[PDB]
Formats: sequence, structure tokens, C-alpha cells
Amino acid sequence: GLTEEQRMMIRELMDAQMKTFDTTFSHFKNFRLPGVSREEAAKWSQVRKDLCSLKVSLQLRGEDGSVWNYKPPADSGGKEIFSLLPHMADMSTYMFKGIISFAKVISYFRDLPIEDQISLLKGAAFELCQLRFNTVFNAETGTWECGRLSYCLLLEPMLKFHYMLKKLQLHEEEYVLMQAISLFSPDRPGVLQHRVVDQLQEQFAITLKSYIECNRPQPAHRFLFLKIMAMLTELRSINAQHTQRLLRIQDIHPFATPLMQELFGISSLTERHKILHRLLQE
Amino acid sequence: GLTEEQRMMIRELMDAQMKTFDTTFSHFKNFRLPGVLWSQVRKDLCSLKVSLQLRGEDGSVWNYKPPADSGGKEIFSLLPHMADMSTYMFKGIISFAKVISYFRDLPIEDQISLLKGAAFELCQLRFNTVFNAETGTWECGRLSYCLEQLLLEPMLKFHYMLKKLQLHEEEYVLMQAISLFSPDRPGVLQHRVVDQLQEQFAITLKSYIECNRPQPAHRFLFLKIMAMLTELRSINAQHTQRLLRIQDIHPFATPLMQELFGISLTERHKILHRLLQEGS
Ligand SMILES: O=c1ccn2c(n1)O[C@H](COc1ccc(-c3cccc(C(F)(F)F)c3)cc1)C2
Repeated sequence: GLTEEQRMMIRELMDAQMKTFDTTFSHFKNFRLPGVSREEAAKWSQVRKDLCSLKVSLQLRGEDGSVWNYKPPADSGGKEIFSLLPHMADMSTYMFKGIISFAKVISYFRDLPIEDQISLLKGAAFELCQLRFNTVFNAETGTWECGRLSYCLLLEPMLKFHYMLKKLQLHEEEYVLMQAISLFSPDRPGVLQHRVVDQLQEQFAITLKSYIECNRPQPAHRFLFLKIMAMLTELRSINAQHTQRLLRIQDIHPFATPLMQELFGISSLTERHKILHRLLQE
Repeated sequence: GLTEEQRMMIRELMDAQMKTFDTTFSHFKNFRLPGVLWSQVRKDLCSLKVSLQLRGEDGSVWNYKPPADSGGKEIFSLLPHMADMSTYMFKGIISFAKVISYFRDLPIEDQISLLKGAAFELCQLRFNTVFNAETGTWECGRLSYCLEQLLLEPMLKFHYMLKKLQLHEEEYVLMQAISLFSPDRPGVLQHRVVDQLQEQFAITLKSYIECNRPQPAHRFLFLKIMAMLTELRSINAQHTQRLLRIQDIHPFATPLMQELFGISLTERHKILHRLLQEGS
């Protein structure tokens, strides 16, 4: 079995998750919707690729039974494929806030210095959002099912990530431990208490390993923990790749919300991050 | 061939049609849409259930599927939109009548009376020209209205039958003219001048058909069209009734619609009067 310490480590993460993860997206409201030189062109062509991968239809089920459905353009002359970016900005921003709240209720994270709390959330925010998104991914229909909202589409790393993680059929406890391990990465830019963070991450990984030994049948889940650790490594790479895409798009066509600007780097740490700081302070 | 006077007549109507019928609906704007989120009344709404498509000038597509009837109130979701579209069509019809010499010479009160009586009908006639019978959808530029046995609903049957006749533009516009100059609309004073005008349009229609449609597919075409116009008059009455029932339970009509659908003429129709006095 798990040590008492480990079971309560899990209890605390699971309670943090249930307090701060709106799984039906009921409180996602007031979001925007798609409306109803040589160097510059070199920037644009890189951005066109970046936005292609980024293609979903959007579905909108009302209470009455009505359904609105949005289908994105094909890429033409220019702007029309920035159509979804305001909506996406709002969805991510909503998801980030939940992730910030998640971090805050965790004693282990609270005790860290505010500046490290900021650095860790800057470093992991995208990864935890994707981990949460995976839990509402339906691999049969290639659809993220977010309450009344749906996003519908394997070489794109992000998409293959979600099919792959979904195949592992993780438990809630394993997802939330994944979130902890990603959140407490000692090797994020700007982290100071490297030693403390590392020991905390190791605690979580050990806890995750132990959970798997104890709760899943023997030889068949022999390597599950290492597979999960491999997924985290792949997610970390997707994070970096995705940040660079977002920064290129932002550069030519600004879309990021204030909070997103703080996270992606768009004086001091707390001063470059007044919103994040506020959100952590309350 | 046609007399000179008839050629001229058709030319004026066709010119009028072209000037006042935006077939790409490019200037239909600022309409309401369903939010993103009694027994007789429910029967009405259900017969004429459509899904709505809007294509962006960029390639994008929004599609809206209506709720199944599960109780009430959700069955009214498309009404504000339908009212905006009908109001846009009616204004085009008003412009159409305005540019016709034979109409603008009538007393302002008859102009009002004829338009009250015919607007719905002319609107359906224009809608039929953008009706796709294969797909069951009215194709209005970037907007589309797709039907969700159905011929049982007189409105739907009308559009299918009329589409089947494969009329020319000339024939649609002569139908519009005949419907417009109905001497027996309520409140019409110069019923005699109107009747003579209607008779000349009907004669021109019959002559046009004889000078242009030899094929046995078109035998009796003129008489079918006139029969269709009588049927359209009956649908008009029916649909006006449906609308009052629905407006009673649940208001949705625009101010211009409330004017057209009733019930000193100029005083009770301030918007019409205004549009008629305005230059075309
Ligand atoms: O916002 C969403 C909506 C759906 N999904 C998701 N994020 O992760 C999966 C793949 O689809 C995506 C579409 C857009 C983004 C996106 C767009 C703009 C900004 C951001 C970010 F969070 F990084 F700021 C993320 C991410 C993923 C599934």
C-alpha cells in the first residue's frame, strides 16, 4: 500500500483538482466568437504553417437543443485564419486561471517563495492545461468535449500527444500526479529554490510510482510509470514548440490576453507579472 | 411578337426588378440571430422548420440547427431573424412598386392598400427565384435556409410546384405585377383603374408565353400561372393568420410588419407612407 504521507499527498491534489477544475466548463462565459516586406512575408509564411496545424471546428450546444457550428476558412490571402484566435485566447485564459487556482490550494506550492510560484506557473501553465484538456478528449471522435462547447479536428505533436496519453487510460489520481510533477519542475527559467523543488517533484514521482504498483495489476502495467514520464517529456517539448508559434503570431497579429502576455513574456519578476501576482495573492 | 406597348411594359418591369432586387442579399445586415446559449401555434412553426447557414466572405461557415420542439419558447428562436429578413424583402418590394409608372401615379392611399395586400405575395415570388428544389434550400447570397409529407404544407408545395414550371424572369415579374395590381384588396378605391391595369399585365403575360414557349412541356402554362397566383393569394391569408396567432402569444414582428399585417390609411401606416414619399 501507499504510505500515509503519500495517500494524503494524493488527497490534497485530488481536492485541489476538484475545487478548481470546472469539468463541464459551466463558468466559461463571455468569450469572443469568430465574427459572423521580404522579411515580413517570411514572418507571415511561418505563421501560416503555425495556424494550419491549429485547426478545429467549433460546436455550440444551447440549453433549448439548438446547435451552432463554426467551420474555419481555408487559408486565403491573409487575416481570415486569425478568426479563431480571440476565442482561443479566452479559452486558454480561462484554463490558466483554473491552473493558477489549482497551484494555490496546494500547501507544498503555497509555501514556496512567491517569485518561484510565478516562475513555476509560467513554466508549466500550458502543460497543465493540456493535461486537463486530455481528460475531456474523446479519442474516437477526435473531439475535446468541454461542456456545451466542442472542439473537433496525427503528425502534429500536440494531437498525437492527446491520442497517446488517452490510450493509457489514466485514473484521476494519475492525471493529478502528472500535473504535480509538471508543475514542480526545478529546471524552469527563473527558479531559485532548485533544490527544494526537485525534492518535491521526486516526492510526487515516487508517489506516482507507488500508486501504480499498488493499484494496477502486476506485470501488465510494469512500465506505466515510465510511459507517463515519457509523455511529460514530450509535453515539455510541445510546450516550447507551441510558445514559439504563439510568439510569432502575436508579433504580427496581437491576440493574447493580458494574463497570457504575462505568462509567455509578451524591473523584477513580480513587477513584470502584476496580474499573476495578484491572482496568487488572493 | 409582342406589341410595342407590351415590349415596353416588360422592359419597365424587368428594369424595376433589377434595380430593387438584390439577389446576392449583400446589403442585408444587422439582423438578429438565435442566441448562442398554443397548440395551434406549435403546428404552424413546425411545418416550416429550417436550419440557417452563413458563409463568411473568407470561406468560413456558421451553421445553426434549430431545437427540437420540447415544450415551448425554444420554437421561437428563429423568429426575430425571419422578421428581419422579411422586413428587408418587403422594403425591396416597396422599392419595386415605387419605380413602376403605373403604380406611382396611383393615389397614395391605394399605393398603401395594394402593398398591404401584396407584399407577402411578392416576397414569396422573389424567394422562389432563389429556391433550390434539389436541396430544398433558399439560397440568399451568403445566407441559406434549408428545410429540416412536406408538400402537405401549402407554402412548401407552392414553392416546389412553381419551381417546377421553370419560369423566365419576365414571367416572375409579370406575376409580381399581377399580384401587386389586385383591384380587390381591402381599402382600394380606384378598383377600376387597378382592374384595367391588372388585365393588361395578364394579357402581356399570355402574349409573352405564346411568343416564347412552343414546347408541349409548356402547354397551358399561362393558366397554370394564374392558378398559382390564386393559390398564392390563399396562402397569403393563411400565413397572415398564422402570424397573428404567433404574435399574440409571442411578439416578434418589426414595426414595418405590424403595419403591413394590419389591422386615414396614411395615419396608421407612418413607415409605409414615409417610404412611398421617399425617392427611389
Ligand atoms: O483552447 C484549447 C481548445 C481546445 N484544445 C486545446 N486548447 O488543446 C487541444 C488542441 O487544440 C488547441 C487549440 C488552440 C490552442 C491554443 C490557442 C491559443 C493559445 C493557447 C495557449 F494556451 F497556449 F495560450 C492555446 C491550444 C490547443 C484541445
